[PDB]
Amino acid sequence: LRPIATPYPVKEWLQPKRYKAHLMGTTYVYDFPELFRQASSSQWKNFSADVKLTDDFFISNELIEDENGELTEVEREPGANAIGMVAFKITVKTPEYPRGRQFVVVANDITFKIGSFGPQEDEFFNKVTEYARKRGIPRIYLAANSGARIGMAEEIVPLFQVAWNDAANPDKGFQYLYLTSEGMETLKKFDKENSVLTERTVINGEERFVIKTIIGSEDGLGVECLRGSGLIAGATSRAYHDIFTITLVTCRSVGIGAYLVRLGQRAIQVEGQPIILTGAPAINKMLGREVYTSNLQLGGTQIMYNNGVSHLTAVDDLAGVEKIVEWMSYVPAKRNMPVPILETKDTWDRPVDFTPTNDETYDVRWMIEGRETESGFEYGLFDKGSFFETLSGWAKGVVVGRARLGGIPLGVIGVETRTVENLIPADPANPNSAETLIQEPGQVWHPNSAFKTAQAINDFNNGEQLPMMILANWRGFSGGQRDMFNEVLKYGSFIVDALVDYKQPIIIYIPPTGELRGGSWVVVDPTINADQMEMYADVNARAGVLEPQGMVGIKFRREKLLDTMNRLELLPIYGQISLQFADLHDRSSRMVAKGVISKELEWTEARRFFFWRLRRRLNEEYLIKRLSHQVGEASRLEKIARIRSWYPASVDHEDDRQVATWIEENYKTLDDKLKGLKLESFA
Amino acid sequence: LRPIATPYPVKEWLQPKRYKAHLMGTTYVYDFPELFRQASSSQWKNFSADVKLTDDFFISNELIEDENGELTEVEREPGANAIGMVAFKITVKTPEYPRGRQFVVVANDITFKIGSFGPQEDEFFNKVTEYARKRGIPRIYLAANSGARIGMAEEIVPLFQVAWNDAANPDKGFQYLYLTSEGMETLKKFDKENSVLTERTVINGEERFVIKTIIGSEDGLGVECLRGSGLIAGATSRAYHDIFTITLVTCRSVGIGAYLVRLGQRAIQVEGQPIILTGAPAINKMLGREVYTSNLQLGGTQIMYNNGVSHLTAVDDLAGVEKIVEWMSYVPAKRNMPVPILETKDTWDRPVDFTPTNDETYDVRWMIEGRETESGFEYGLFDKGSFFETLSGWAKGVVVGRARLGGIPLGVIGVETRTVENLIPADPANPNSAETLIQEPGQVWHPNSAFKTAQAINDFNNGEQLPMMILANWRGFSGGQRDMFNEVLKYGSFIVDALVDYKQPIIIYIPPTGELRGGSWVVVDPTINADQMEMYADVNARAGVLEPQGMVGIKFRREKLLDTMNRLELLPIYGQISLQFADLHDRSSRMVAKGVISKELEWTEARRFFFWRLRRRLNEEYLIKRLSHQVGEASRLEKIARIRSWYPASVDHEDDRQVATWIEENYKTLDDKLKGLKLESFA
Repeated sequence: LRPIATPYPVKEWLQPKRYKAHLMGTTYVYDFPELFRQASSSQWKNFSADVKLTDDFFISNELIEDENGELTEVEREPGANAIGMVAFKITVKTPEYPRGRQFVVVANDITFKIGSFGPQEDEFFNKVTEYARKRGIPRIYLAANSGARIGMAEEIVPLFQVAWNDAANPDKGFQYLYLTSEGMETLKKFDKENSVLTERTVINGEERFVIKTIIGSEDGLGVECLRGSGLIAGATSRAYHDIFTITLVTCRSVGIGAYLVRLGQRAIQVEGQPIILTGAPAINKMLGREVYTSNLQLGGTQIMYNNGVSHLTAVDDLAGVEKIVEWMSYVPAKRNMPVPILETKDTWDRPVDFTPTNDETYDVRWMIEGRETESGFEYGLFDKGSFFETLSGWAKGVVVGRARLGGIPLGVIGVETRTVENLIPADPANPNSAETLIQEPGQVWHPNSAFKTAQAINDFNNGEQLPMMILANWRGFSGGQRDMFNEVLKYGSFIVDALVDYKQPIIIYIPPTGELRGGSWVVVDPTINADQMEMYADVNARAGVLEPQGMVGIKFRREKLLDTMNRLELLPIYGQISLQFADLHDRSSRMVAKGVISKELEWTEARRFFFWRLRRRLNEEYLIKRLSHQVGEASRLEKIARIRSWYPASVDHEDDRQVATWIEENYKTLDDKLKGLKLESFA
Repeated sequence: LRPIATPYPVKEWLQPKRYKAHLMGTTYVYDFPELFRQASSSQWKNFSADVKLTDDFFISNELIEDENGELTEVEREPGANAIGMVAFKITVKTPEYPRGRQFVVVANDITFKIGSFGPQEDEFFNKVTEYARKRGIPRIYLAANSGARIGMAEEIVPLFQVAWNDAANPDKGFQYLYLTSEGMETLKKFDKENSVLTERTVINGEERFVIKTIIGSEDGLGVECLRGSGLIAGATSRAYHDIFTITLVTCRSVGIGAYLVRLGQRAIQVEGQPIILTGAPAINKMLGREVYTSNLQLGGTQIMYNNGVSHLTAVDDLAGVEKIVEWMSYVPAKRNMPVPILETKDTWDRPVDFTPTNDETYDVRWMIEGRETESGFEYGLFDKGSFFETLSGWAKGVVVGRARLGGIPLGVIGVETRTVENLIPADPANPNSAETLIQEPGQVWHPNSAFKTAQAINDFNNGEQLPMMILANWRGFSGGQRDMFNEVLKYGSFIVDALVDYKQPIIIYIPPTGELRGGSWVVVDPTINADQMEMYADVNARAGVLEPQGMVGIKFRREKLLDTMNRLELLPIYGQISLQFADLHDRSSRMVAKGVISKELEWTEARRFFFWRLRRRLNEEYLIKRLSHQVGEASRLEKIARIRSWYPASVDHEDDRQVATWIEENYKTLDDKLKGLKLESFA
């Protein structure tokens, strides 16, 4: 029956599927929309405590295929899903988009054939990904599956005969399995003839039908489930470069299940829910020993999060939905919309408080989001409380996240100065090899931190279409035997490749007590992508091919030191003079002189400078992408030149705030100028 | 003087630079063209022994910048190069292109300021890469450098004063370095005022000029060399997706030097010549100990070749040039030319001899290029002697290379069945951790072998623009703790991403005794890229979500076994029956039935089938890329449909040889059909 007497209807009773979901440690799939409403609601409470919300601020519409396989909206009792894949079209008004924003949600129904992927679920999953891609809408995937669906032609077990050699004795084996003329018959009546492929062969009595291939009448048993998974693997590969994609592992993901998680890139893993290719039982059978205890060893957060496969971990489903909603607040409503501006209590016009000290360790996060101190709060470069760090459990040499600058969304990459104690666990499978601690020195790229940088750059660019700033501060890549053997060169090159691809404005800024040297300057120079990149150096930063020590150890050897004394025992001191002699070359003053940076800057005035610089550029970019929808394009150069020709003569092309201000005051006026350019965009 | 009396002029004497190159273990840069002629000459000798060659079969033209910085051809004494970068435009008649083919050659002149990269060399290197990109011509780079150029303002050493605290005592230190009114003067006469940035400050006597920033009058000292390197890093990043790019490490490559090697991807390393980021000396200074003996430990072939950073190793320069020339024989003359067909003694029309045996180990290479045996030679699938394996020292679980099928160029990927004994050396830097042997089981993707597969797919597609065949035979990816911790998921996804990008025809073919299971089928299914991929399975191959054992261990548990006995102690035997029951599901007959493969095939007849299938498709593709240069394109579907509508009614669209034959007989006729389609490609 049902729990005798509760205040309201017993949900798990009305729809038993709900209880089955819960028993497996996951939210019932039809219950997730309520999770997004709750999260979307909290989102508002944290933005403007007062604002009174209404249920019509959030709308969830289930999507199902019609007579024609086309997606349409329906409202129905939860649990009517005929397949094991479910989808929702969600329209919600949020702080960044008060008038509303949409996105789709697809999820494995863990209660349908165990969340397995059959041909039907796969084509549905694919049909939804396209629905979203066509609309430029984000695709949120909720993974709670058991991998590809596995079958066997059950209607052949009961009726199938062997072909024993000894005619009546196991041991000697058999020569084939077959069907009598009786078997074939049932397969006739129950119209399942095509279940097998056989050859007629009367022998030692009467006609025997040798089975040459078992096919099965029931679909979803083998290779057809493999066609479907590859279909969505590629679908997901394509979507990632097309719309914002994100996956939340909610109970477990297996097979294409784990692959769908990675292919969509951005991932949030709920503690305790595994992402695996093969489970322990199976692996143990192979290995022959009881080497793996649970699946959490093969793919728990300790692996996938320390991995970088899982961008974030979540204590429970709702927390995972909260991360998604919060991540989405930095992303455009649909492909190619301007990035979602959201100004908050923290206004742009202010100095930056926290400042690093040449000698004294700090947390780069403090420079980004600010720091709380006994004597008040010290704001960092970005808006108070806007820093949303991601991939925080892997390659901690680099910190990456989204943040706001005067309300402007942008990807942020900073350098971790504190050494990292990466503790690499031991693998059971190997009788004996134990823990291993890898010391990762700060301000140095390693194979994993270089990979993370490339990854961050790509994730910022592909669905988020966000601008980016890199507080460049690396001494270079590690040249040790291990790091090279481990391909540090491949991962470094990934960075360059990613900067070439970047479609939004980029700011590279060497911070107050930081530096950029040979190995590291190369992979982040403005010329790698003149179209979008710009570089700025702090007045107190340093930059040169070699650090002073390396440089002195080559162009100020003792011989030259001595002749120096000669012109005016005393090594310790002079050795220092040489050091400082070099250091005088690595100043922003020289960078400015040599034309390698756009401007040298003062940290405490950076927030003011960058806010307007970025605002001005976002405005110019938008204009370029209008002359582009002309009919006879030309170089980015010809477009920016002609757009700047439209500026009033008195406007200083060099004043970011003026330019941004005049542009926002003439959006329509500028739009007219274009219209009457069209009739000149035919010939 | 010179070696007193030799038969002919002493080369190393006429141009001392030559001797300096040789002393450093490398070929003098102006001598490389002769290496390409020698190699190009050998190439002919191995193709058609008789053919009489003439010096005009090969032409080398040095390229230098003119008054306008534009590249032009010149003929001049070797050693006149004013910069440390040199380039050649090479036109050579080869077996695949008897009428001639071109390509450029750029090289660091190891004898010019030690092969350092100054702003001039960098802009020259970049100007040449573009020259090539614009022409769709291959770019061969010869790396023999010392990294970014390092300087110091030497004209400030002699004349610079300190500011001692004790007025006359090292220890107490100084407060700044400065120049007298005398210093400033010399800087005036020798017109090098801008060499420094100072502030006037009379003190305790008379005007002192505090140096706030040393700039230098001589260019090429610091950050400006960093701008240049990043410029070419990006230039090389772009070129790789645009033209065939290849690099030969000839003496050593440092800094952008190592990065240029990777960025261009394809690389051949001469034994003994290091590719490094930082040298040992420097690293030891940091670490404080004498941990690294030579540079070969940081980047010799044992690291870069076992790495996959170096595709091939070469015993000496000429051998490296031979590999380049041989690699280039599979690549088109310029971007978008049809792949270079080269038929040889081994005609297509023949059966394939070598065949694997279900139980008995073999070398997959034998299936590819054939095998030599006591009782004659047994041809494999591809042309005898056409298999050019690459990346052969890294991730040996996969074998990759170029080969010919009846003279047709194509990338080939096979699966190594024999277990691999990957011996991971110990790193010195770490007081104690020794060798480690990683056992890599066959027919299983691992992080490194999956990476190699993706890499191969990308390298085949980007400059080589080659078709490809994958003798798919993997049991799946490794699900162990280590392999997952090591991101096997990221590298697997790289494969999918690479198949999505493929622009030429693809053939996925499960070989005679091979298989494709769940973890592995997913990442290589035809739907990942319906436009170019096709899948075929051998009549003796197997495929299913799980191997029989895993499948029995789920849908044929004892309960069901027993009831089976019941319908007809005896476990060993029945257990087998269950196994075979499953195995009957994994047949090509079912794949064909379920519509997941294009055709099941017989190995010995494969060469005949694939040759024509590929030939037919190359012909159809070329036609699609003509309707494309229409004016109002549509789906690939609409184009192939209309092209097939042009075929004569009696032509069987399913007969590859007929179709290929009719198409080659009507190239011009088909070309007319298009012309008079143009007037219908306006409205």
